[PDB]
Amino acid sequence: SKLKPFFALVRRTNPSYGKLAFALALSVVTTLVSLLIPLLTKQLVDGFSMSNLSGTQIGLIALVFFVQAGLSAYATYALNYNGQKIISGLRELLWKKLIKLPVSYFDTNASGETVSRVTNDTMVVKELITTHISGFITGIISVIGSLTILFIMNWKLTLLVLVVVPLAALILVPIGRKMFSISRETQDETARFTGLLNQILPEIRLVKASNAEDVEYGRGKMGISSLFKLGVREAKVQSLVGPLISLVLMAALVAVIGYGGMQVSSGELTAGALVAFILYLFQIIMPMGQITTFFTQLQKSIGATERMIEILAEEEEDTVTGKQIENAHLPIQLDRVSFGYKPDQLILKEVSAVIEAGKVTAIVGPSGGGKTTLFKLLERFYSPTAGTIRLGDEPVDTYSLESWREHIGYVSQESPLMSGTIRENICYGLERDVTDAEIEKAAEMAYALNFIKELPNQFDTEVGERGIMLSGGQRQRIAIARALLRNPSILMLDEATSSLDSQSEKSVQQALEVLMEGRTTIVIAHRLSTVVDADQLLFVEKGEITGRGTHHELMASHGLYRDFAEQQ
Amino acid sequence: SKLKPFFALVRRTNPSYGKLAFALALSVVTTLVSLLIPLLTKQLVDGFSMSNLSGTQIGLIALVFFVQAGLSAYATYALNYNGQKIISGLRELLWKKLIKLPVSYFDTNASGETVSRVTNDTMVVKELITTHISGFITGIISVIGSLTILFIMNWKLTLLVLVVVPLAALILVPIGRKMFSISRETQDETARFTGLLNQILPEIRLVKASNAEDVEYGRGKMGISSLFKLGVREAKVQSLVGPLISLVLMAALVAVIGYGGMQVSSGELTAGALVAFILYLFQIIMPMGQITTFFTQLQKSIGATERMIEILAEEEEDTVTGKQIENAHLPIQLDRVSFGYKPDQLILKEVSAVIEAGKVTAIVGPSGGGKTTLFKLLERFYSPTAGTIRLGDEPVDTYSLESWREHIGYVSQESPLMSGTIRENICYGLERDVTDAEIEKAAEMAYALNFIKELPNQFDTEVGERGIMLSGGQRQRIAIARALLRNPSILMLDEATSSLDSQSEKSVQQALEVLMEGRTTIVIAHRLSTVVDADQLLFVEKGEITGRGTHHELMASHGLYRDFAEQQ
Repeated sequence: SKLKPFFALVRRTNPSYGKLAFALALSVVTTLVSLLIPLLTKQLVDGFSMSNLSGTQIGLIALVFFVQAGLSAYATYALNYNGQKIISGLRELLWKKLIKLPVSYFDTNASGETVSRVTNDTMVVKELITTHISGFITGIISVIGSLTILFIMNWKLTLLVLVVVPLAALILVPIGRKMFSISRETQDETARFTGLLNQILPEIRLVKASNAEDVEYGRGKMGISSLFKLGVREAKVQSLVGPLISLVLMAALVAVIGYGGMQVSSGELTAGALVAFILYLFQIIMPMGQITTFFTQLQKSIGATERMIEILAEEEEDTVTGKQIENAHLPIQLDRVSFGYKPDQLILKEVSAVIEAGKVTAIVGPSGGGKTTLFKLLERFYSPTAGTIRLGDEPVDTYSLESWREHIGYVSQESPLMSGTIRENICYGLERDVTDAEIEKAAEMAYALNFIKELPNQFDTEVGERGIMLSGGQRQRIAIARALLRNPSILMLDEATSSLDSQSEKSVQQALEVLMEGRTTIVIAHRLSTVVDADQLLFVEKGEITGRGTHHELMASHGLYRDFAEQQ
Repeated sequence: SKLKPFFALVRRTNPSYGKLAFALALSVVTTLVSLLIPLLTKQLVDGFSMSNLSGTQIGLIALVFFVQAGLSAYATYALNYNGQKIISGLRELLWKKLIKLPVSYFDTNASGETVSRVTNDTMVVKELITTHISGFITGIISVIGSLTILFIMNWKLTLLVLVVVPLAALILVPIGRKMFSISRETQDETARFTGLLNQILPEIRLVKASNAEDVEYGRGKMGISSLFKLGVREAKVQSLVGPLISLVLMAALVAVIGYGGMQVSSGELTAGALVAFILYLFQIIMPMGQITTFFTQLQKSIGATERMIEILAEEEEDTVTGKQIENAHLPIQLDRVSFGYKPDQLILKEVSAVIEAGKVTAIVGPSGGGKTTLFKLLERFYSPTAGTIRLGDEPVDTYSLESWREHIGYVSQESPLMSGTIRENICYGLERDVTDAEIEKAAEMAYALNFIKELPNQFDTEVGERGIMLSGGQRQRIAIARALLRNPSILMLDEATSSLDSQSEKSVQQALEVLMEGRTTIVIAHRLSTVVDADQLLFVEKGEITGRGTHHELMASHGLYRDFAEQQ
């Protein structure tokens, strides 16, 4: 059952299984050559009883060490290479998924955690493919192959190892886990004290103004006393754990190596068979660590595969389906539309309005009262739960999101400065073979050109978390230049959520005034005073509405919530 | 030279050196008993040539293992205990230093880094005292004692080990450092990609609005391609490093164990001497790790001692020197006073003013222009560079800071909520044997009592980063209750630096109005509108002054910087 998704996740990378198979095979053949070195050494050590060295025996041991190293090296490369080509394929698939997910995905799921998916979870599967599967398979063959040769070569000394090794681990493992618990307990008390000092030192002015220097000292002195009473328990425990580990491990070693030595002097064994036995003990006790490592890792890695195949399961945003748009200079309408993240818990209910062509229609109201939902529905960031948004005759789901997002233009005042060249940020995603004669003219109209020419180069600069960093009206003008160069029919303007005051007003207000001409403009307001001269203003509260006029017309004709004209 | 401060830092803890000496001694005696186990094993293995076991030989090997473990355990305890008693003493000394440093210490030096001093640096010295010094000393005796017995027992097989062990390390160490460089290079490229995805995913709305989904994918695809071209270099390198480590380590093991085996069959050695030789190889190759560990650690630890003895070198705030105060209901004056952190770079120059008894005197001006320095001088948080602050006749440095800080009362509106009981926060540092009949009455006057009785208990609650958390006018009223219960003559009121708007105004303004009666009140303003009705108002700009009137009197009579009455 449980391993079914892991091979389905690997298969879709086109992994060329013949090359992985061979690499695994060579890993096995290498391990069977490790078992032969101590038998060649037995033949050397026993043969030297006639004490002239047969030079061909020590040459054959060296030749087998070099063949061992060649097959180990090719196998290690082959595993690594093929694993690196799988990880890159998974990366690729997660990336193109991520990049096309509905943007609502990102509301529910933390961006930085998503990135961890791509980066970390892929790594975890790499380790299994490259390292742990081979390590397991080879480890098993090494341990069983060592013990089956040992049992044929001397059974009594093997039975002693099969008693001593688990009887030692039966004593060491309970002791290891108890010792580790006291280490963790001491780290938690150290964090608790560190937190006591970290709260007293920023308060130090009040501590001194109060004459409280003696009482804070007494309370810190209590905190070093609990660290001391805990540290003397760690000292008591570790004084039994330390010498008990040394006693059990050498007593085991003295019993095994010493009983083998007693058989050689007794005549029950040869000096070469003791040399072979000592060489196989490394080939048992060392790859037992890679065996346990496999099980250790598989527990976390299997979760990682479910954690990724999750992602690849998600719905993509279908941008291409439906009609292409023409003549978007038509009245938008919302027709008794609703929205919510559940069928019951509506954020917006049965709302109706028209948004006229070549007109300005501002959106306003109390925070959380519904404004952001009405705007995200018109920006098609969300799809409505019932009713239709319309564009003249047709419901807007008639039209391709790729075509809708070519006719709208988005500008946020709390503007994100994405990393790149100052020109590329003015034609971002605008695949039209654009020339600097046009890019300059868009920067002119945006009142950016005179500032751009002030930067280190006449028309280049790198910006973002790298290069030049820009504030307020400098980033906002290159955004208005991007908007201007795209030629939108509908403009969708997002005021600052963090509620900053506007900067260098005369330039950015003039840049907007040239962007807005002839454009159907929808704007969402975080303070009411920024939109008061609009042709139409919409007031949204508790997922319902009352505003359907210009500001002074509504303030005269309706006035049921005059308070928001006082709070502003 | 370099170790001189380390023993001076340890000595002042009163470390009872006789007990450390003995513990070290027992560590040595234990190590000399480790060297005897393989000689008793040699005698057993050689004696079994007449193949009836002398039961007293295997009893004597067991008795020496139990004496070894007893002396190891007592020594390990003794080192740990004594080390735990040193660390607690250092902790104690750093703490009482820290707690009494001039508060200006905390402007220059980061609080959280200071805490690290206490916590981490002390730990580093503990490891040296408990673990590393003994480890070194014992390690040396173990390695030299093993090699001197080996050279007496069989010299030829010792010379082979003295050639093979360094010739192996001469090949493995350059290879280890090259491999580690490629591991670090791959971690830095992984961080660079993770940073590329982490900047594109929060921008995803702009990516989708722009139709930029294809270009962002292409740029992420470039980032997985550089990770692939780097990972296939790590694969090339590791395919040579992996099998070369296995080749050199077993070829060394086959040469040493195999040449020893050839001497036993040749007649140049006995089976028991080979068993002793194999048992000493663990006692050489294992404590070489603790030797290198010592040097590794000492490099960081010696720095740690200079890093602490630093601290203990600092000037303490002398709170006790000079006169005690009586009748502080006298005009404060500043007499041609100055301040700065350097003799040249004055923050305040030759300023003169009187602050009348039973009067209110507010401090105002542009940010960074000098206001905070004039206030911190009156709060005696700083000492003036020239001239004197005075209290009636005498310069204020006549009086004990412990007595001055009993006659002033400090209240900050951006109030720190220090951790503790809701009653103890109202009598913090007020050592007078106070009773709940008084604490209640102070909470009444502060308009806190009616809120306190609303909490989970009638007059208890734990507060801080634990228990109940309180906002604005709730924490401010227990601060005004503390101020009220102390009976200040001078009140020193600090408005919010983060420029928050005031909350539940009618209660806190009434609480202040009852605190302020008959009190000489000095207040520092972050907005001018909060202090306009004061008896006196002081305007501070560029480290000089012009305001010396009440608000409307100054605004009429002077007006040289009317702009701050417009900016407010």
